[PDB]
Amino acid sequence: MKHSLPDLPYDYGALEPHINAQIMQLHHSKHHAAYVNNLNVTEEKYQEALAKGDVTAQIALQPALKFNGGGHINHSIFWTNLSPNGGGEPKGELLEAIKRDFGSFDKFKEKLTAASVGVQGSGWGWLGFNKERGHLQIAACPNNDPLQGTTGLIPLLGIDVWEHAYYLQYKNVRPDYLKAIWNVINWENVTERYMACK
Amino acid sequence: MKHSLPDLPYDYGALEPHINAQIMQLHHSKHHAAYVNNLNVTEEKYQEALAKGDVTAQIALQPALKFNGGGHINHSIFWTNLSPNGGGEPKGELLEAIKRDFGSFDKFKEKLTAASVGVQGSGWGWLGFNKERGHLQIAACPNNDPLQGTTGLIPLLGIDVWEHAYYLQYKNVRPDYLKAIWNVINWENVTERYMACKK
Ligand SMILES: [K+]
Ligand SMILES: [K+]
Ligand SMILES: [K+]
Ligand SMILES: [Mn+2]
Ligand SMILES: [Mn+2]
Repeated sequence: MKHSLPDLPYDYGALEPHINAQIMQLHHSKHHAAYVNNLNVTEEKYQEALAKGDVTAQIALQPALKFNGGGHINHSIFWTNLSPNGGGEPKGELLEAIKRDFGSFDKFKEKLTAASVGVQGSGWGWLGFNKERGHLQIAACPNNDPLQGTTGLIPLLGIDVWEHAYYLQYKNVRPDYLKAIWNVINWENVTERYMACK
Repeated sequence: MKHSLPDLPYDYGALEPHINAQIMQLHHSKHHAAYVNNLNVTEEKYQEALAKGDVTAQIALQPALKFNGGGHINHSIFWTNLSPNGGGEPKGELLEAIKRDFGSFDKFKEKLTAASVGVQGSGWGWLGFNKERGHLQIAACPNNDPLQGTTGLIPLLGIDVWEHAYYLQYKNVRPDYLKAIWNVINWENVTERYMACKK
């Protein structure tokens, strides 16, 4: 009945040298912890305002709900999208879909990189599934706005481009972080999410 | 719970010739009614989502909640802000505050007119009360975003500048609508809302 912080499925240092253990520990144990806690606080406030029919209070809570709820949604997916066992290319129908919809795996990587580099301020780049069209789709989201809740696309792979996702290690050079992160993408998890859509 | 469409404080033609009866009837019986109906549907969907801990669903419902919920909030205030016995100027402490914060009643009208005419697309112009600062403040809101829920200001007087608020009568000439509406402002209601902000 309450949202909880999922354990990281690997050690804080498991993604070194691509994302260092200081980032992983802060990102999970400080940043995500705060979203979950503030999400639960906001949800309780929203339950009270709903039961009273206080629409002003409901609307005033929307920023916190989207930001912290989106934070919890996005980071929960993000941790499973990475793995010490990741890197390389997907296989099977996910790879065939990537080649069909984006031309090639490398072309897909440069489109998702571009979407991720192009976020001005805080946000996320996403590979999603468009269930209406039955094909893959790339989108960028601001701050912690979550993909499915704001666009209807089913999330397959997210890349956090908030500065806390990379700054300690890569400083201002966001492209260096994006170069590195391809080495730890958990294509097994992205594949499972894709198959679940179809 | 279940929100309801409030009765109008007067009949649909009571604000003529400034806002014609066809507009008032559509505005209350069709537009506000739809906000209530869609607000109730959206609240029930949010109750289901909360019980499931479905945060995606909660967030997907926010546009409909803000739009219809804000529509309900704003129009409920709007109807009480107008009156067949309105027009003229406020008195007492509200008039004192208007002179103090905007210089004069006429300069206040200019500023609220300008904010309302300046909305690009659908929206509202508002005179509000800033509780933190203890003075009056003019703001504009897009679409049906409600004043207090999005800015913290307490609404005193709102002017709907959605096209459905004036188009049938004034067509594209929103400034003529703004000039006419001053004739039906219920300063008694605005005063009540102001006094409530500070006792
Ligand atoms: K590196
Ligand atoms: K006339
Ligand atoms: K009058
Ligand atoms: Mn993050
Ligand atoms: Mn309206």
